Amino acid sequence: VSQETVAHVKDLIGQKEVFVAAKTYCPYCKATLSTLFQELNVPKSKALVLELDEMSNGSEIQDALEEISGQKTVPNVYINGKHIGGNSDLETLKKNGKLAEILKPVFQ
Repeated sequence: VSQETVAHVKDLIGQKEVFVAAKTYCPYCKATLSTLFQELNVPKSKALVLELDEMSNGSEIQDALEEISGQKTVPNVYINGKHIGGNSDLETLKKNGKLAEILKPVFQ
């Protein structure tokens, strides 16, 4: 993956306060999105969700994402331009109480 693609994906990542790279027919992508938007009431106007398998450039976005973080799996979550991880990481932070404070400024 090119440095220009890498830079573009970083730009995508930091546009909105919540970023999720997901795919359709992905059980834990669904779980992640439900946690964020249905359980925790994150305003969708403050989020960018990419469905990579719907995007003609979906495959290179994912490669760029792996380059940036080393994560190969979806969902891939960033909050405030900072890498959260996948559904397992999100769930850890949810149970920790850390997620609520992480999201605090999204409700700002």
